[PDB]
Amino acid sequence: LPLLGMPLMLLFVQIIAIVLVMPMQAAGLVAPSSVANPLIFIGMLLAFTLVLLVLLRTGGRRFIAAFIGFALFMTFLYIFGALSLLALGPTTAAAAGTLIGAVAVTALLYLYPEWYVIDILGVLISAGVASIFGISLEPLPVLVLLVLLAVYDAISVYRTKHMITLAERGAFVMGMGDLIMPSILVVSSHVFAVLWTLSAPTLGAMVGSLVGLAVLLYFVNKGNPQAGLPPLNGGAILGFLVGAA
Amino acid sequence: RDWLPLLGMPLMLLFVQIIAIVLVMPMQAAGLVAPSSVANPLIFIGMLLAFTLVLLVLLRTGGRRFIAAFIGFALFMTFLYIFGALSLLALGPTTAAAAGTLIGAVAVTALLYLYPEWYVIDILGVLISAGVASIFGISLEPLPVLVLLVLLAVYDAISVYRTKHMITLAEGVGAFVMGMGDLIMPSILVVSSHVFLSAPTLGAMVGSLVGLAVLLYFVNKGNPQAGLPPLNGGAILGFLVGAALA
Amino acid sequence: RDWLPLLGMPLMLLFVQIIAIVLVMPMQAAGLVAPSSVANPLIFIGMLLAFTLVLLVLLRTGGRRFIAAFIGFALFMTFLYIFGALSLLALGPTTAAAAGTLIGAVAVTALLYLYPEWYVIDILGVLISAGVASIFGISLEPLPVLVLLVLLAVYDAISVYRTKHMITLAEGVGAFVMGMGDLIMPSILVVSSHVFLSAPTLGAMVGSLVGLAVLLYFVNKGNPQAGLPPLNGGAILGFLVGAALA
Amino acid sequence: LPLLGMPLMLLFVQIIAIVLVMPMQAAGLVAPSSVANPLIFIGMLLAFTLVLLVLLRTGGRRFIAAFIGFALFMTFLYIFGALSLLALGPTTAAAAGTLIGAVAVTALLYLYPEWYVIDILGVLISAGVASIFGISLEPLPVLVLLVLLAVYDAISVYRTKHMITLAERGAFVMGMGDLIMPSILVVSSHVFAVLWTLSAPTLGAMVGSLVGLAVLLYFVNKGNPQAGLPPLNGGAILGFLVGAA
Repeated sequence: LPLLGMPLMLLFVQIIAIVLVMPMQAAGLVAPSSVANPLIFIGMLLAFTLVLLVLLRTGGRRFIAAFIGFALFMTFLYIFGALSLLALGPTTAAAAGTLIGAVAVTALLYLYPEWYVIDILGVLISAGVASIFGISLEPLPVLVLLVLLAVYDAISVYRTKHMITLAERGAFVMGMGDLIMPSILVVSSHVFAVLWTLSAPTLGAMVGSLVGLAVLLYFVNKGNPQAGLPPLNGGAILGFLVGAA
Repeated sequence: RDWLPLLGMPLMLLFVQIIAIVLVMPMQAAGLVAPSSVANPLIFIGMLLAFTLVLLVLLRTGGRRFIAAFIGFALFMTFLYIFGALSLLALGPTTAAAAGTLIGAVAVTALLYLYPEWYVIDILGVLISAGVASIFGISLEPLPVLVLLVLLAVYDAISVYRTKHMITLAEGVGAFVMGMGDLIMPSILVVSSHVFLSAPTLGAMVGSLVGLAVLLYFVNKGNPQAGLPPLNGGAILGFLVGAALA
Repeated sequence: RDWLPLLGMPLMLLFVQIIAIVLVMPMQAAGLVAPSSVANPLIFIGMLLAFTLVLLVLLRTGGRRFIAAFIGFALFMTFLYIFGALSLLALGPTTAAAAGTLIGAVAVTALLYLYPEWYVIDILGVLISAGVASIFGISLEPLPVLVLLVLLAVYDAISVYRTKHMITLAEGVGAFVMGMGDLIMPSILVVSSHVFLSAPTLGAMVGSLVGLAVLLYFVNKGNPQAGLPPLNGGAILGFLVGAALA
Repeated sequence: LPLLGMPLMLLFVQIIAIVLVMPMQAAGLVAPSSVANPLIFIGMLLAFTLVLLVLLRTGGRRFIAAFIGFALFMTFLYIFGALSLLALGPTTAAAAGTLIGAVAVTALLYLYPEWYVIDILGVLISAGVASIFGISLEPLPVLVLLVLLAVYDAISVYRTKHMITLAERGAFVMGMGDLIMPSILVVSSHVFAVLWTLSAPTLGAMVGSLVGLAVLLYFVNKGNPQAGLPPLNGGAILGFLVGAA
């Protein structure tokens, strides 16, 4: 049954990312087109992580536990807050309305969950990040970013596999990350000029990603071999280009 | 009866609040502070996280008395601001006032480092705590402070419930900083209310004492509880009671 | 005779210099650089120290392939600048040129990470090295570069003499980075001279080759020596010889 | 014989600090009077050190060895360079003249010395730092700074002594530091209005410091007890106030 579950997880993240697209540009503002944007993005990720880890190596018993709780709280503030209070909206008790909401959620997220809860929250966050970057510019810096990241993945995969043929948390993090990646082409192609059953080529990307994840879960059950991202990234790319022509 | 024992902490509460008010006065005679935005609590919290990160990287990189040095200096400075504020409202801009506070803070900090009388420690803890309380209380207004309080309280209860459950799991299924610090927390709401003999914000002070009562009650019972929600929740209770008055 | 063996390194020298010139050209068609101040070598050195500190804190915080990732990315980017500069002078501002270089750099970096042919490694090392050489050589003028060179050489000889003496004491009384890097150093002086078929700065190139000759001579002898002072001192020798010409 | 040696070391550092005072304000510029200046100074030292150590804990085999070699080279650049080339002066081959000089010295300093050499170089550096801060403002922020630092020292000394009564490089660094401290009152009181045998009260401070060091070396040979700085700092202070009245 979860065999549909994780594709469900994708579909939902994409959907909520689109639903968030409208209220998100009521401010938004992260990063023109510019293909240098993916590079700035990558470097931002590497330095962010490098810092976060040096925070672990300098922490992180109650520190980075809390630190993460806080970052989580902020991003959840933006999710509930900016995206729902402006969608009401806007101001006053609604803003307050969402604070209570986000404090509730992070409190809920912290302590111990129950199966569906973590998945749900992850879906929310994921849709958030997806929406943000997808909005933060167009389907071509995004195309290059995707193919870059994916190619990195496949290479590190083959490499660390070939590095074998001799002789917990980060999983959920990385999971969310792949959940996020194609959604960026879906939002960022919704920010593009057709509009059948609400934006035809973004649909194309979306289905292409759903089949991508299908193929991935298949090879995943075939045994070991799966170059992580290049299925969903590149396949969502194929679906997008298929839905644009 | 059970008076003299363990009343010293509600004593310390009242005292810190009082000295926080009395410090509300002189601290504006040279500004300080740091916009009644609800983002202010967030900036507060994050900056606090930076404060701890600094303190920890400082400790792990110690520093046998380098750590003692770094904190001794931090102390010296915060006492400079305390005393400074005192004389600068007192004798005002005069050289003998300022020099008075420098000599004062040198005296006090030196005393604390020279193995004092350690009833003294509680007293100084009260001074410092009242100081911080005054600063942030003078800084921006209730509703942000209210948010800050409720937030922090929630964090606390999460933390306690977590490590306690981690006790109930692991079978088969420096403290003064935290002390005087939580002594500070609701008092900051006590200040940021008289800043917006006293008002109807006595209410917050008594409610905070009653929170502390519930706290030292449960603490003097077997099988402990969370901390903040009695003190904050009770100070908030009293404060909101001090609204239904006027 | 002893031709084909260990000529590949002077080969690599000449090649890197050549490709550094050929890169001198296109890199100004979009600027880059970074004032013929003698403080520039100092800024260079300090920034280099920051570069290493970053690389090390990155390694010790590794990062099994995170480190591989971080450097893979750095590589990818520097290759983007290389290729970029190429097509952007070639086909110019066109989309097919830029996309050409992105695809190019993806191809190259992917190749290098996929366990290539590792004669390939030397070739790419030559590309990169020529790149850096070109950048700083295009950046500011000789006398600062001269200072930089002599400085670095002095540091080197101190370091070698130190650890060698530490060998002679302790009884009873990734290398490619450093390699191609020192391959780079005098070449930067070769660029920053044609930037101020070639000039009388051929002289610096040959003198650098003769330095390398002395180097691979002593290295192929028992009981090693310092490194930089032959390459830099010899490139400088040839360069100053290329002044007594014109 | 070194019984005079280390006082000699002091006298020399003070002298060269004064000799450097003139060419030093040909630019200079570190830190108005302002008694907040000592505090800024202290905090600067604590954060500087904290960083330097985190540089060790993140280094420091060839790194901080070199890093120090560099910092040393720069400060020696300023010493030879700014103080001698302007004292010639100024510009052209003189500036070059001192570069060769400083590269020589740090090169000389690195590798292995010979007794007198390290002392000499230390004296130079010390005079440099002394001159700089002494110039960088007046004898009253300096007075407070001195008495503060000294009182800290005596307290940490008593404390870590009382922490006993139960049951290499940094030495030279700290040595230089105490060599430095009173010289700051001598320079910074030379930047003050009398002028007998060239500034009478700064002489007063200088001798008061020489007797301070005398008393210190005496108690040092008495056995263990010496509250480090409060002899030379506070005693140079007494000498200054004696020479000013």
